[PDB]
Amino acid sequence: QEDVLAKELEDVNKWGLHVFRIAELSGNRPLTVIMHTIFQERDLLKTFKIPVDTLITYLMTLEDHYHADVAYHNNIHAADVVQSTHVLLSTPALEAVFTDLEILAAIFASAIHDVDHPGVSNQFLINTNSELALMYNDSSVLENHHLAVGFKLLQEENCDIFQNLTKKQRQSLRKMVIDIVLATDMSKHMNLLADLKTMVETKKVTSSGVLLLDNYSDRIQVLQNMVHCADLSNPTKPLQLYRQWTDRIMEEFFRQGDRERERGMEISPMCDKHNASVEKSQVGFIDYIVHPLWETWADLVHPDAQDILDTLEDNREWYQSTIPQ
Ligand SMILES: COc1ccc2ccc(=O)oc2c1CC=C(C)C
Ligand SMILES: [Zn+2]
Ligand SMILES: [Zn+2]
Repeated sequence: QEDVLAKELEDVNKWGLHVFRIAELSGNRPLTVIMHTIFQERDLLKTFKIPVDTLITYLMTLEDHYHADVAYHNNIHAADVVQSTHVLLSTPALEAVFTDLEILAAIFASAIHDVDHPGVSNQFLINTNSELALMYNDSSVLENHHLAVGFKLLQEENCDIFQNLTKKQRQSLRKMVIDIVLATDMSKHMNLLADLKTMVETKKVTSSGVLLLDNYSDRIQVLQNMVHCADLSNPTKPLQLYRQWTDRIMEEFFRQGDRERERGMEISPMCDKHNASVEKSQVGFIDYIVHPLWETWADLVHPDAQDILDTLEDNREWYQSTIPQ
């Protein structure tokens, strides 16, 4: 069924790719095939002299380290964030703003951003005194781990996709990737958003009508927010995709809750299956986190993101209308 897969992959540049269908068609290799497709589209193998076999080996290794038993934070979510970042990077307001190295950083960061996620929160890991919380001194535990695993896997057999980048490129790439993935810790959300707003308030556009970004701080800020948006893009996708995501995160939160209950721990917010309001929580999530983020983003790239914002709003109303009264 190589052809049905290939047809589905033609939508790689569109918001709302059917990533679950691609996961099925590809034999649960959504991250591998989507990354590969994206790297060919953007000509990254040629530009950075990445042997195609090294790329595929790395991708399969990377995908293998997402957990098949985790319902949300798995290779499908990783594939989704990659493809979403890929669309955001193609927004007219950002045309020719970012270098190829910057583009590679954003996409690689998206690919690795949740790798080896155990399906529980930083707080659970801190409360149980896990080795991970210990090694990372309780700070952005999962996120530091995602990075270290992602880079560490480059050392497996025929996995070094950066073998042909100069040392200066590698150092620049590594810095950008690190800055991006640490920004995906939800505890950094408010500060990211605050900085995004500031940038929007003093927004400058170029002669050619694209965003002006003068310095590393402004550049990396946008890339961080871009990937953060991709990470928080579920409520902005067609409703049939959104609802599957919602099912999956709830399943994952509810397993954590069960685990906290059987261990005698305080149950985390939204993790109690006996005490849950899925719909109301989605509305809350939209009102207080997702819509504030996407509206600010939409202002930065005005009017590129208007349809994404409209769908966000249609979807909020759907969940509002589905709250048990
Ligand atoms: C941190 O919170 C997240 C993270 C990722 C997703 C993804 C899809 C989604 O449907 O909601 C998400 C939420 C909010 C969930 C609830 C319980 C309000
Ligand atoms: Zn994460
Ligand atoms: Zn994520």
